[PDB]
Amino acid sequence: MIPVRCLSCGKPVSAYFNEYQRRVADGEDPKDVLDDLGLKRYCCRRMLISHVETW
Ligand SMILES: [Zn+2]
Repeated sequence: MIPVRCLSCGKPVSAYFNEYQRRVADGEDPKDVLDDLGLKRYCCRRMLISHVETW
């Protein structure tokens, strides 16, 4: 997960980032993944679901 910025808000998103990747890959609703990812506060998601530079 990117430092400084908000990509967790308390809970790690890296381990979950795999879910987003797998889902978004096949074509699954990422926002739904966000629910699974477990990223408190949308302040992170809003940046993730859009950017979330997984590369
Ligand atoms: Zn946050």
